[PDB]
Amino acid sequence: FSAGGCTFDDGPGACDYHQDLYDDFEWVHVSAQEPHYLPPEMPQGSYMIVDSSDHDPGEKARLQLPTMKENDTHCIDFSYLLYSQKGLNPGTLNILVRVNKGPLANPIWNVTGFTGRDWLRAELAVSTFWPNEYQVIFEAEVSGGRSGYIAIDDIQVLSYPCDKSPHFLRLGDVEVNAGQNATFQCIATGNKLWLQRRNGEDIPVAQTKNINHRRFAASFRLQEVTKTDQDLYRCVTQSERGSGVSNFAQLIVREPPRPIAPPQLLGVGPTYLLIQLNANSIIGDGPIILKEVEYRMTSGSWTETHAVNAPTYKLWHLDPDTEYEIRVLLTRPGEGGTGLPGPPLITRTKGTK
Amino acid sequence: SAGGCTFDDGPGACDYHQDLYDDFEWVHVSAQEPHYLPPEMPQGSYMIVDSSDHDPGEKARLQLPTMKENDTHCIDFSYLLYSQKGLNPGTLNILVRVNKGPLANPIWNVTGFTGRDWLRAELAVSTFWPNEYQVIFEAEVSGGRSGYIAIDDIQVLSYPCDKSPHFLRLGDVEVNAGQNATFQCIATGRNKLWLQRRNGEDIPVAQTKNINHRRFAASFRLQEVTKTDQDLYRCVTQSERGSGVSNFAQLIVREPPRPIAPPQLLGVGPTYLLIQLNANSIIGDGPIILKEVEYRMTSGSWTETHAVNAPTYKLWHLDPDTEYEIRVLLTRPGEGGTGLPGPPLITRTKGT
Ligand SMILES: *[C@@H]1O[C@H](CO)[C@@H](O[C@@H]2O[C@H](CO)[C@@H](O[C@@H]3O[C@H](CO)[C@@H](O)[C@H](O[C@H]4O[C@H](CO)[C@@H](O)[C@H](O)[C@@H]4O)[C@@H]3O)[C@H](O)[C@H]2NC(C)=O)[C@H](O)[C@H]1NC(C)=O
Ligand SMILES: *[C@@H]1O[C@H](CO)[C@@H](O[C@@H]2O[C@H](CO)[C@@H](O[C@@H]3O[C@H](CO)[C@@H](O)[C@H](O)[C@@H]3O)[C@H](O)[C@H]2NC(C)=O)[C@H](O)[C@H]1NC(C)=O
Ligand SMILES: *[C@@H]1O[C@H](CO[C@@H]2O[C@@H](C)[C@@H](O)[C@@H](O)[C@@H]2O)[C@@H](O[C@@H]2O[C@H](CO)[C@@H](O)[C@H](O)[C@H]2NC(C)=O)[C@H](O)[C@H]1NC(C)=O
Ligand SMILES: *[C@@H]1O[C@H](CO)[C@@H](O[C@@H]2O[C@H](CO)[C@@H](O)[C@H](O)[C@H]2NC(C)=O)[C@H](O)[C@H]1NC(C)=O
Ligand SMILES: *[C@@H]1O[C@H](CO)[C@@H](O)[C@H](O)[C@H]1NC(C)=O
Ligand SMILES: *[C@@H]1O[C@H](CO)[C@@H](O)[C@H](O)[C@H]1NC(C)=O
Ligand code: NA
Ligand code: NA
Repeated sequence: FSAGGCTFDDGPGACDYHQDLYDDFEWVHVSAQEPHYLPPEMPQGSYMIVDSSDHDPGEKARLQLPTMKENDTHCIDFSYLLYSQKGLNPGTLNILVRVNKGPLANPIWNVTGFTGRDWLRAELAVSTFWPNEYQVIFEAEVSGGRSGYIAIDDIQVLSYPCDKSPHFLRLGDVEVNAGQNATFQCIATGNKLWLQRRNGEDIPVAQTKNINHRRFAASFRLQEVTKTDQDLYRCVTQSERGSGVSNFAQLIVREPPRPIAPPQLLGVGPTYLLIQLNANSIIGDGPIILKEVEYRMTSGSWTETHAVNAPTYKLWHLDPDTEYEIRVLLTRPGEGGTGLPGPPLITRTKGTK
Repeated sequence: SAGGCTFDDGPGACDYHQDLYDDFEWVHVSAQEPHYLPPEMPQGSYMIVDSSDHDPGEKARLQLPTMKENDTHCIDFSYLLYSQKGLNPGTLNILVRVNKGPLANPIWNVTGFTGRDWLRAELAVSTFWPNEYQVIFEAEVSGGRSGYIAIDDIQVLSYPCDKSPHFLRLGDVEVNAGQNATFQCIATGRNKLWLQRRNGEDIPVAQTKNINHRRFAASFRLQEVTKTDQDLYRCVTQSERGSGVSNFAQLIVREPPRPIAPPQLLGVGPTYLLIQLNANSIIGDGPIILKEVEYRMTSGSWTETHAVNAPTYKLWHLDPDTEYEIRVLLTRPGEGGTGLPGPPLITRTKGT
């Protein structure tokens, strides 16, 4: 099987597991060939432990697994327990999946409260693959008050069967123009289900379908999206048997284009205007799929709009000594891709003299 | 401006020429020769066609010099069709040839006996520099082989030019194939009105409305346009007082893109497929604004479609020993710009 698991018989370092000294406190290695100081109900062997007695409420210890950069589907099994001699809640065991050494995001699997003196088994299935990479982090958040122990053991990276957790298919990237509604659709083989933003709030389910005996679907709707919503999003589902985690798909938000500069007059007669559009410099996003000129008489009740694919445009059979307003509209792909009218050129034709 | 003619010194002095592939020539009448024509015919110097000397349908063409002007202008001319016995001498056609290209159908014609007096008409052509046009006076002989067609007093005027309507600029139109297209013309003035195809049939009006006290609008619909319809179109309006003619606007028909070849399999496992899209080769028209991969289980209860902007794509957590169909969709701008799905790759995952 792939590397990255650990039994802790030789300690965490032999498994390339590391702890940052700037976290509140360290996970402690429990080992055979060491004096048994723990309560006798606690399991024998070698594993990792956190003791709430030595610490204040909310202090966190984090054990960081080596980076995983695999091509084939795989899963991670681990054992955990939360124990107190008098049944207290020792805290929460959080599991974080950090992608591409970036933001940690919120936990994708957690258990809180007393479980017992026996090991419980859980499975992680993360749809993160080469060339992308991820770290699993085991986070213990302590309740305080000498409330017992949080412990983990027997980490294994497996290629089969990997059937204790649901599996997400590939989540596609989404691109929309600003102000348009966006939707992420997740498909999973195989209780709680949500869409996780890389650095932001978690989005609740809008819709769910059971599309097959083996496969179901869930939809997440983001309304009137804004350039600040541009981030990576991934689906997460959790059960007591384990969690499934999808790939971080990207939301791209595009701004409909409009020109920076107004049109300019290149030439004019009594009945014609020759105009330079100046539409090459814009605010917003390309590609420009349609460039339109609208022109109006300043007294006019109506406006004439033409598609133009040239730097210059010419208008004719105009009235002499008449003042016109000319604007350019720019269009990019998709709904809402037509921008706001550009800044106007206001000029007039020559007179009858 | 120059380009008119009184015909006092003849057609050659005005740079008026006749087409060598014409059936016969216009004849110059001069005051300098004895008036051999019927005395009812007007005196002076002008151009004439005698239907008696010719067979039915023989055509004579007198071609004016090229006009490449800026600013509104118009062409006035005098005409008559005369017979001693009131017979129909034929048809006087006026053709406006743009950019030395195809002549297209007449934009003004009169047929039948008019009388012995000159009648006056005006042309307004919205073709301007850098584009150019020729006016052609065409005489088609009636086949009753009797009477005369005559023209006189050609004048190019910049003002007032108020006997014929003037079209504003007609914009080019671009649509994807199978979509409906519309040309809209705006004209000044108060009649017969149509959209003229340069090398093709003339299209009748779909709708007409009043947008202003001085200007009116007309709309022409072409349904389910096809690459055969890609041509230049111009608006023409005609009255007994004259004609107005717009610029030759272009209809562009685009083909929605689709790939030539199906996707190919680069790699496969029990639960994944790695696919090469092969979408760089297409039959439609660019630009490609959206490239999509769709994949489905052959049981086809559901279909998954992803936007992909890379030569290769990977699908994962598929079921082992199950068959998948994968297609690539390409999209270009505008309504109907989504092409038909590409050729499918049909393959299955391994079994382990
Ligand atoms: C066990 O795991 C679950 C799943 O991760 C976890 O639930 C999540 O908890 C976090 C908090 O740790 C939630 O995130 C917050 O949600 C509230 C609304 O309920 C927001 O007000 C918060 O906003 C903060 O962050 C913003 C970042 O942009 C700031 O702008 C803002 O000002 C706030 O600082 C924050 O988004 C998250 O929504 C839930 N998700 C779910 C699905 O429940 C749970 O907490 C874990 N349990 C333990 C004990 O750790
Ligand atoms: C006077 O001018 C008008 C306008 O140009 C002429 O009408 C046009 O005549 C042509 C034929 O010369 C028509 O084209 C034909 O259309 C039919 C279908 O209608 C098609 O079957 C033929 O193959 C050909 O394409 C054209 O449609 C028609 N346009 C209009 C608006 O009527 C008219 O013929 C001229 N009269 C004379 C005596 O020259
Ligand atoms: C994951 O795959 C990448 C890409 O390699 C391709 O997939 C492999 C399964 C195999 O079929 C290769 O022939 C393919 O080209 C691996 O990246 C390559 O790794 C090899 C060996 O270390 C190296 O020589 C190449 O330079 C790497 N890059 C490329 C573009 O081939 C990667 O190592 C694989 N990782 C795991 C954990 O399997
Ligand atoms: C119509 O206007 C254009 C723009 O001025 C004219 O084009 C120029 O004409 C002059 C001669 O008058 C040349 O020296 C220039 O080389 C032409 N090009 C440009 C870009 O200036 C055109 O001649 C005008 N024609 C009429 C009949 O008015
Ligand atoms: C988004 O969806 C809501 C649903 O009520 C709708 O009112 C709104 O107009 C939608 N906006 C866009 C841009 O589609
Ligand atoms: C085109 O117009 C016809 C009516 O002439 C209509 O039936 C058809 O649906 C239209 N097609 C499109 C694509 O608008
Ligand atoms: Na162990
Ligand atoms: Na004369």
